[PDB]
Amino acid sequence: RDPMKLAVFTDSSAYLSAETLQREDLFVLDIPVNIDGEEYVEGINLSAEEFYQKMAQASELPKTSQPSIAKLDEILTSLKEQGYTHALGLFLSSGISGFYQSIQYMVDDYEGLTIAFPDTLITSAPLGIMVESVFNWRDQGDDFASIQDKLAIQISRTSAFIMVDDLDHLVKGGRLSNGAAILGNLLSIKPILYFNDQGVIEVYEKVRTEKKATKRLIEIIKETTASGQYRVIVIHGNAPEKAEELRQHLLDFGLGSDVSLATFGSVIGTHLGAGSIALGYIPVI
Ligand SMILES: CCCCCCCCCCCCCC(=O)O
Ligand code: NA
Repeated sequence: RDPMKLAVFTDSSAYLSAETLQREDLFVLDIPVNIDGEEYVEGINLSAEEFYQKMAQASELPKTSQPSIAKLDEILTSLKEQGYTHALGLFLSSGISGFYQSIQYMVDDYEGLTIAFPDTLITSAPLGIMVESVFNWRDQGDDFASIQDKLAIQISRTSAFIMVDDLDHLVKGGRLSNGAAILGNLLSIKPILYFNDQGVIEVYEKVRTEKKATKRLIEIIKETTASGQYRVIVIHGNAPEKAEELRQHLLDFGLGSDVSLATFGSVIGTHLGAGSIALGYIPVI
């Protein structure tokens, strides 16, 4: 491996594989979720499996907070003092959190520590695979500049396509424009949303029904992944039967172990609400 002494950061909106969660020098900044005046951190005092029902019994909509910039600063200061030479931070999209813009002033603040915080434009399982890939590339002997190049390609060719049971959480949480709600009919319509090339959640297509929207997610992913080898992830929030159906369609298309399943927990589920489904994709670089 390269003789840099590298630290990798992400936040808990990333869906991290068991592989990645074992890796050295990985720092995950937790995102707290306020429910009825109490602060929860998934994996500490909140399990992902209790979240949707807990939210349904809440007296106001839960609210997420940004990853802690104070803890990022303290960790970076510490890593500098312990002789680390490089830090890579892969955080949730600038289009869904002010955290990315807030940390841009820190990049040059730590003498002797080379820092990069590229805008990943994504979250959830694709973000987690970016983190995984960083370690894979390190294991190939890649240095810091080569890792950044490879990340830049992944970022440019990654997105996710999303359908929610109801647009209320997204609009009320602020990550989807207010207009989008009147954009479209009512209960029945199931718009497909995606991460656009600015990392912002945008309406892709207004679909009339859930059954069609399910098919359309598959058809869109067949198109967007046609050039090369991609990881495709079926991601759901309390929608396991729909997720398994989609996974079966992708396996029948031939995706094999390149298709996997993940879940939306408390952080993303606060914004998407229960009953949500997404297909994420990211090239294997
Ligand atoms: C793959 C689909 C992902 C959908 C993401 C919905 C929006 C999540 C925003 C989470 C913000 C957490 C940190 C914050 O509050 O600033
Ligand atoms: Na392909």
